Amino acid sequence: TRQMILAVGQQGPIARAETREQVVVRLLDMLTKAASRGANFIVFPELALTTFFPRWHFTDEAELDSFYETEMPGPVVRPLFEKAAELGIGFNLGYAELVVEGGVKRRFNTSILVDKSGKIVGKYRKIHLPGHKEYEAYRPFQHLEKRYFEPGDLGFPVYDVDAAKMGMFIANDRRWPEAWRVMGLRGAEIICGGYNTPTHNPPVPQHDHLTSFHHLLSMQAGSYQNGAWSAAAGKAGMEENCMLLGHSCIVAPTGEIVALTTTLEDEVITAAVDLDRCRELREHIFNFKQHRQPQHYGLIAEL
Amino acid sequence: TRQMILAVGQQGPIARAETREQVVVRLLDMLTKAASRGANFIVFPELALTTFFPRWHFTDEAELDSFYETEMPGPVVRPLFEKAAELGIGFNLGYAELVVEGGVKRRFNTSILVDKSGKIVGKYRKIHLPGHKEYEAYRPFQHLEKRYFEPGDLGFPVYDVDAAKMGMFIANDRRWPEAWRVMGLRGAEIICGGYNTPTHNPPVPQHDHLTSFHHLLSMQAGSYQNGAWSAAAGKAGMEENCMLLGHSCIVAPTGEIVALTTTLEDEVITAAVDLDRCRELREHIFNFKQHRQPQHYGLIAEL
Amino acid sequence: TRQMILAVGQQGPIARAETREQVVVRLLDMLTKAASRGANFIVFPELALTTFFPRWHFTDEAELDSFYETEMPGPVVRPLFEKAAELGIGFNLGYAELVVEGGVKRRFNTSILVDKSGKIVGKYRKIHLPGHKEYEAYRPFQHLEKRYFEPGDLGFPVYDVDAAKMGMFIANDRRWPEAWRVMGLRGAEIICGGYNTPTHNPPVPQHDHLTSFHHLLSMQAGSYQNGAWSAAAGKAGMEENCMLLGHSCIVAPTGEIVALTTTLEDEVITAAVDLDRCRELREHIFNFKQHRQPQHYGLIAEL
Amino acid sequence: TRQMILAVGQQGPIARAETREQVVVRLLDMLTKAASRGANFIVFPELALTTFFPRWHFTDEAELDSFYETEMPGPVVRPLFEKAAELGIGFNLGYAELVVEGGVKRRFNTSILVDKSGKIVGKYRKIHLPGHKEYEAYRPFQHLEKRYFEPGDLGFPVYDVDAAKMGMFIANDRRWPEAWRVMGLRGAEIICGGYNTPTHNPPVPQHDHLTSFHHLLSMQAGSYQNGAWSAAAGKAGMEENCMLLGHSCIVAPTGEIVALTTTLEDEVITAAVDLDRCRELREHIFNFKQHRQPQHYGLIAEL
Ligand SMILES: CSCC[C@@H](NC(N)=O)C(=O)O
Ligand SMILES: CSCC[C@@H](NC(N)=O)C(=O)O
Ligand SMILES: CSCC[C@@H](NC(N)=O)C(=O)O
Ligand SMILES: CSCC[C@@H](NC(N)=O)C(=O)O
Repeated sequence: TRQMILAVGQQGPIARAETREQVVVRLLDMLTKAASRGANFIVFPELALTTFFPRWHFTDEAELDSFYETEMPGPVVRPLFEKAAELGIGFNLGYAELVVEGGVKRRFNTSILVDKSGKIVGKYRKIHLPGHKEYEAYRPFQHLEKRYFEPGDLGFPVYDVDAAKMGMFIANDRRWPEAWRVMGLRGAEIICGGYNTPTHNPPVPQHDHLTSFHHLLSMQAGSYQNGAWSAAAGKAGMEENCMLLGHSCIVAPTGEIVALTTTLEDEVITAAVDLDRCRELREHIFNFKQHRQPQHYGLIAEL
Repeated sequence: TRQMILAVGQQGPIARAETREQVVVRLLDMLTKAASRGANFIVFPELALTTFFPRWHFTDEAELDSFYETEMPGPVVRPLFEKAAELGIGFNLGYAELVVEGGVKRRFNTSILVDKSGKIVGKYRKIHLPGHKEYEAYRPFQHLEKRYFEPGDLGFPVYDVDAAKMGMFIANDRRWPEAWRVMGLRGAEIICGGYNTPTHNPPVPQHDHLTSFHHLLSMQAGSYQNGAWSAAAGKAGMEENCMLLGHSCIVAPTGEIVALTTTLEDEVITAAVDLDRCRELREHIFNFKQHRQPQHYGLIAEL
Repeated sequence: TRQMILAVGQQGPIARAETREQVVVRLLDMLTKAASRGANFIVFPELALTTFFPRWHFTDEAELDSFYETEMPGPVVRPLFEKAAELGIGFNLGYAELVVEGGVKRRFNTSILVDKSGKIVGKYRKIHLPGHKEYEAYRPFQHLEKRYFEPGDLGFPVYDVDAAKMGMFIANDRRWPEAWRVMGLRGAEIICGGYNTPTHNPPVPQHDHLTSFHHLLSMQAGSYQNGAWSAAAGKAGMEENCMLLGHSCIVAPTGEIVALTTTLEDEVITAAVDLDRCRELREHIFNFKQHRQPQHYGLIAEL
Repeated sequence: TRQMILAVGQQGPIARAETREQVVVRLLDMLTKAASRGANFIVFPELALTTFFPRWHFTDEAELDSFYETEMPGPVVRPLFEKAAELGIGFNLGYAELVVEGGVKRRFNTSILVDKSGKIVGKYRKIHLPGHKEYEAYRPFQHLEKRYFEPGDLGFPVYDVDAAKMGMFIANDRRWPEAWRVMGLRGAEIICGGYNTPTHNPPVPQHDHLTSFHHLLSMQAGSYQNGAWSAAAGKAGMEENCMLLGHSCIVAPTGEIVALTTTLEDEVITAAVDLDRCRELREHIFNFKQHRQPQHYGLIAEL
């Protein structure tokens, strides 16, 4: 009947000193709890293996490199893949990727989709890098993603994951209608990803109290307008003196929030997903082929 | 100047036999009340001069033509333009446009922007036509816009209206991120329009209770993601046996609803608008030039 | 750790001709699915064994009586209690109760709490009966609850159900702050019930589009202000030509909706419940003993 | 008359050294702007004449006393009353009240209603005092209202203000259903007040991101369940190193937010108010006399 149970594994803070081994234990616990509640897939946060290091300015490259993965999975993360296969629960894992190509140390904010067999089905590299590239003194904490990562080079792909068409977004990406639309046009039935969203907005502090609103607004609108189920897993709580947004969620193709976290700690939420529900939108009010007039959208793709 | 007061003139039902003269009296009343409350611009509904005729299956061309405007403004509508100039309040008026080219009739669902001097400074023709194409017997009311109108041929332009950059959308258009984005890329500071949205949708009645939700979600998301003020003027109430959605609104560039109607009759709402507020989004989180990666949005413009 | 998994079993329509045996099959299916997802308790709708008969005017007492239960459980409903005990999942069941006392045929809109052992722990009889008492011609459908039931005679009790303090409300009750507050003062940790809420409001049709809003507003506010988890199970869909509201939900003590249904059919939703979370409100902003000034609330209890 | 235009005058921060003369200039500006937009009544914040001093632990009584009013109005505040009478616009003003009885000082967190003739027609003293009673070292700022004020002794009265029945609440009061209900039972058509709500709460920081949610939820629910129009005027912005909540609002008797502020500075919002709108709730779903069962609400009034 094209049904499944989707889960989101929200993470509480990860300390700068907290080891990957310790984080994996936490991820394994949520994956196991999710499976016990019938979930067939669980979405984890953006950069879920470390503290959100872009908040600091690094002068030592070796120290910066320590936060990146040079292989996926390595011996430390391996246990998560083995448990996923064992319990038949796939997952979306976010991490910092370091790959040397043509003499260049390429750094990406990455996420991978692993199926219920523990196999990596697809990868995505964050295209919309927020923040800044140089240290900015007026900020109480930095957001140097433009400095520590380069824009993704895989576009916005949609993969077949256990008979479900899934697309990935990473944090800031969720706020751009273009990311959602490209994946919607590729037939995505589920669009998921994670995020590290501070509740304080240094550039525009007058928007601080709207942090939850803007995050949920983006998820609801993206789902509705593309007739896609969506899920966002945040890493929340007070991490290294910076409060991060919670409200991890699962959203229906109608834009209705069907599951929402209420704590700022490791938390699992689940929701029954019917892939055919996408038709209520994609065959009617949002029947792309019948209603879209692309000859008028050219400006969106102009360089 | 960067400050102004925006108004929305929601309309109650317009009967099939209600004359344009009677409708103009109603529009004049709202425009006058809005100006008395400081407004310098008022947004009126889609097809604001007649009942929403696309709900019927027409068999007589003369009858169909009777609901269109062959000139703008004609002697009957002219008074609205004269009062707008007198009180210094521009407006957005929706109407059915009938044009004859070399003996060939062209039909559009149209809206025009009139400045505080009563001069027409811009036009837009509905690009996203919703509904079905043929008569469907099971429906309590039809929605045959695809038969009675041709998709707009003016694209999604943005016009200068009394020191404000304004873009127009018409009803269904508000649900498409592409419409909003094109105008956002053209620098729109205010994106406005009207709508006739039945609270019942024959093919997907399971979404009926979400009518307000979907309407407001579309306005809030469009405003936020484009850092634009927006306004939607609905024609609400029980019109010719079909209940139409109210909840006309004015929205800030943050996606915050700053004004909302609560009746289903002619109703004026206003809100103070600071055109520089758009910068809170467009120079920061949604600084297009600095964050967008159009090279990866090509699919959106593919025919 | 005072934790559990709460479920809501929303019902789709129940036809006037649909038998209790058929309804029980549907209830058993949801209870089983809920248990498979880890739930320890499931909330069912108000009058969950029959169609919402108050919508019709009855002239035959025998016909009216057919919709009431004279024993709970009887041989037909028995299977549900046996399965609850088997799988270790308690439930809240709503039904029409007919009891003869002192020569009077007493009729109540009732709900019972059954623990994970299949034992009836407590009963509640609807105190706030909405609608009217006499046939009213202007209505497209009636709501004769005042005619078919008498106000409950058990007050608003709170019972110990498997180590959780649970209070019950029935439909309309959820809109009255008094119902919530009495149970809050009695220490309720979970307040639950069901409802049959038409999306059309005959007395005030201008509120039709606010049906979901008012229902969710009532649940969120009640939970927040009493620091109680809550759950509302609706019977939704087109039942005997009357559309009933869906949006069954589970709400945290903060008023946050943690689970929401998206269909208008039989649907199970679940949420992890931590009873100690109530303390975040009841020991702080809503620390009753420290902040309430009952000497000023007398008017609320005046007859 | 049953029609009027209600306004809310949100205040930006008031510095510790900012004089009442300077504050009155700011209040006069908003009152004048509101009247120019047709308003006949404007709601100002709680303790609208000074910085929110309860955030400090005082050690000098003279210093504490300096933040209170010993007369209302004194020569410095009188101009506001004179302008209100001149322009025909009443107001709700919050202030700290110091009364001396037989040499004994009485302190209240107070608000008064002034009609369009500039006459004081009603007073209310905050009954629900939030916060803590002793100095708590870990807090970045205190909230010692329980020490600086005595619970109000006037109950929750409802006054006639220019043909409108108005009731007052002060800040925290808006979160208690009892406050709203008493005024609802007294026939209030408009329930209004102001607030100083930090977006950070030291003892329960996990609710910080819900500050707007909880504030609006309280206003919407109170209005709906009592069929009353309501208005909340906040003093927002970064005041003495503490960020205060904005989102000042005007709400319809249906719980619908009809106007909302979007800045954290002095800001005026207005909305058309029809006093007969209250009937949509109070003569139907919330027809108190016909539906309430006070005999079962006794616990709410128990001391
Ligand atoms: C600096 S923009 C706001 C924060 C951003 N966070 C991430 N990780 O992308 C986000 O869009 O969620
Ligand atoms: C038939 S689709 C839903 C109704 C549509 N109305 C108009 N007028 O475009 C709208 O998008 O608002
Ligand atoms: C007639 S009042 C609106 C409908 C009412 N329904 C029930 N069952 O109580 C409710 O309050 O949900
Ligand atoms: C300390 S409780 C939260 C803050 C409180 N503020 C005031 N001024 O009452 C309020 O209820 O808005």
